[PDB]
Parts: sequence; C-alpha cells; structure tokens
Amino acid sequence: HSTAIFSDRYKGQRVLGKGSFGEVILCKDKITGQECAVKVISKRQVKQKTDKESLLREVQLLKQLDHPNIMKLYEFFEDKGYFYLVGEVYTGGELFDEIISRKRFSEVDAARIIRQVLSGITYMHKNKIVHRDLKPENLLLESKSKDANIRIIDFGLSTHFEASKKMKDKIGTAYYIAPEVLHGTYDEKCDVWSTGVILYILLSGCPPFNGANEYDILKKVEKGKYTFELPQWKKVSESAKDLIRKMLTYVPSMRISARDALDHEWIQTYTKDVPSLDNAILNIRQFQGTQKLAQAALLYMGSKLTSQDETKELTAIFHKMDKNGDGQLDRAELIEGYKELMRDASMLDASAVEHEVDQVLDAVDFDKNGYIEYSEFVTVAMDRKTLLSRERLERAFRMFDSDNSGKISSTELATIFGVSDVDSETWKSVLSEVDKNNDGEVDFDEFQQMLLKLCGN
Ligand SMILES: CCOc1ccc2cc(-c3nn(CC4CCNCC4)c4ncnc(N)c34)ccc2c1
Repeated sequence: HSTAIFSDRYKGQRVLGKGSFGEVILCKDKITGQECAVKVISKRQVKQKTDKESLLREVQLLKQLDHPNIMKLYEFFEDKGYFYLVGEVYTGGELFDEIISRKRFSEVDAARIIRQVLSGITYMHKNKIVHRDLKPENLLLESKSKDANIRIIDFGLSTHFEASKKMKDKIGTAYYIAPEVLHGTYDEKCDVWSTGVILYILLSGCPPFNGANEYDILKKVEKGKYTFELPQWKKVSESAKDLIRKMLTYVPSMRISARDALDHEWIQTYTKDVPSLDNAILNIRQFQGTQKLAQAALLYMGSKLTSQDETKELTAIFHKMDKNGDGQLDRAELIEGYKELMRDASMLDASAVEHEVDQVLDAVDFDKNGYIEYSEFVTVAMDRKTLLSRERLERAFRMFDSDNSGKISSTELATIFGVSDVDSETWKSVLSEVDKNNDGEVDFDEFQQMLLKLCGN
C-alpha cells in the first residue's frame, strides 16, 4: 500500500492568488480534467497548532460537509514540506470587488448577502467548526453571474495552523477579529461578531472599529465601543442597527447566535421600495482601494526582497555547477539548478520547472538545444518576476487614483502606510528624500521609489 502523491493526480494551470496560510493554485486532474482550487500550505512558513490525528479527522469531516455558502473540499494531501488542500474553484472574485462595481446597493441587497453568510456559518457551527478569521476577503462569489451565491472560505484552518505575524499576511484582519479572540477564550460566537462588523461596513462603508495602524484598530476593538452617529446611518432602518448591536455585543454569551440572527426582524423583512445607499458604495469603493493598494505595496516590497535573495542564490548554484568555469550550462542543467533553488508554490513539479525554464529561454532568444550563458538566463528569469510585480502595483496605484490625477496626496500616503503598518516618521523620512520640492504628493514612479527605499534599496 502506497501513500498518495498530489502531483501524480494534479497539474498546475496557474496561480489564483495569495490567501491565508499559503498560495492558492488552480489545478486540473490529469485523468478526469476536473478543475480545482488548491491551497498550498508551506510547513516551513506555517506551524501546526494541533497534532496529526486531530487534523486528519477534521479534514475527513470537512470532506463530508455540504452547504451552498461553504467552500467544497474534495481531497487532502501531505508530503515532507507541504499540505495540499484541494477544493472547488470559484470564479466570481471577492464580494466587495463585485459590490463597488454596481450602480445601486440597498438594505435589501445587504440583507440577502448577510443571510447567505449567516446560513453558512449556522451550518458550520452545528458541526462544531469555527472560522475565527472571517472577513470580506474570505467571501467569494460562486460565479460571475449577477445572482451568484457567496462561498465562505478558510473555515477550519485556524484551529490547526498558526496565523502569520507578517503584516503582508495580516492586512485587514484587525477590523473584523472579535475581542475575546485577542484575549484567548473564544467560541463560535466570534464568527457572529465578524459578520456584524462586515454588515456595519456594508451599510455605512466604514469600519466600526478604526485606526491609524494595526494596534490602534485593536485598541478600539478591545474597548468594544462604536456608534451610528455618521450621516449615512440616517438612511438606515432601526432594525438593521438593532441586529448590528446584537451581533456586536461584547460579552459572547450575551451575543446573538448565528441561527437566531437568521430569524431577526431585519433579515426576515428585507430578504422577502428601498432606497440606494449611494454614500455607502462611495465609502466601500474608497475603503477597498486603500486596502488593496497597501496590500500591493507590501507584496511588491516582499517580491523585491525575495528577488535579491534568489538572484544571488541561483547564481551561486549555477557557479558550483559550472565546473570548468566558462559560464556555459545546458537546459537540463539550468533545470536541475532551478529545481535545487525552488527546493513558487506553482513550481512544485518537475514539468512546472521544465516549462518555466523554457519560457525564460524563449524570451531571450537563446537556443534551447545547445549551451547557454547562465548569468544571462538568471537576469531574465528574475527580471520577469520583477517586471510582473511592478505591473501589479501600478494597477493598484491607478485604481486608488480614481480621479486620474496621476498623484497620491500626503494625507492619502498616511492612510496607505497606516494600513501597511509602516512607521510614520519612517515613511515621512523616505518621502523627504524623494519629494525635495515640497509638493505634498507623489506620482507612481516616486511612490515606487519610496517602497524600494523602505525595503533597504
Ligand atoms: C479546508 C480549507 O481548504 C481549502 C482548500 C482550497 C481553498 C481555496 C481557496 C481559494 N483561494 N483563492 C484565491 C482568491 C484570490 C483573490 N483573493 C481571494 C482568494 C481562490 N479562488 C477561487 N476559488 C477558491 N476556492 C480559492 C481558499 C481557501 C481554500 C481552503
């Protein structure tokens, strides 16, 4: 009897994106052609909280659960360096990204959204599974269809894996986390809190607990106080605010349960004219842009650091390989050395590496059947990734700059770097080095420059 190997069954199509605990890779069954979204959790980057026995049992259970608002899980694999969580793929993107793209959004729309969330949660709770880390990024739409269902992701991971302490992994988490979770004693009621935060945001476009940085947000959450004294709350029903109050009740025993929330007057009324919440849409669009850009900023810096690391490592690997030191390696050698390097969740296969080497070779017009200048290859393979990272950031800059002004203001930078948890006098210092004209604003290139300076370049 043999232990099942992931890559024997699945091939990687492409990267779907970055999630909690690992990279998510779109994959395809080598026989049946079934497409799946595979979260790949790196054992080196993420520590386990539970034992083997406890994990395997949870997986086994999760595979048998079924609910339209919960991500479907098909398979589980494990090897020396990784876990592989194989689930159903969803094509509709993040809930909030869909919402800002609309012209109209009412309490009716919000109620139908929250019912779906509460429904999925209620089910998982019945089965003694807690999310804990529930937020808008974990709410995916099933498809691109207007009336596509919401699929909750990452249920059950937090019980078994330790959360990353890295800011690039924590963006947005602080707004939604329940106070009891901070202090250590928590139960399924923490998920009702998070949903309550999400609802508050849906109807006002602002987080109830907010701050200049991660810790300030957490101070507010811990204190647990909030208000409906914003202007845009005047547009909202009393019942909506009543449910929010009940979900954002501090003491968890006093907090309304998920199942009881589904029976709340507000849910019952609005899910059976209602004005549009135009101000809420405005605020959510701004909120989302800011979050997405701070994320992009952190990923860019991370990619730059990774590249500096990998560039020198790859060169050192090939140098050792280049035994007579003439600078000439062949394709099979480049592959072996690239393999030794990756020893990219997307590259966890021999054929993946063969493919990627070939892509690099084709770009530089090097003949693949002869011998190659490895120094030249290295430059291209890394520049590709550097170029890719630059493009992702730019897109985020342009989206944030909704007025197409070409610029980001000093106030805006304060917000962005606050969310990125970059020290104030630190970024200001780097801004001072770049903005020698006292314009109090930066263009894309200047902004990029700052980020390079904030990662030791
Ligand atoms: C017991 C849990 O086992 C599993 C197994 C697979 C999982 C797959 C996904 C997943 N991630 N992404 C990438 C999106 C990029 C844009 N930002 C939002 C996410 C996805 N995109 C589409 N569909 C997906 N299913 C995912 C998330 C959690 C999973 C958990």
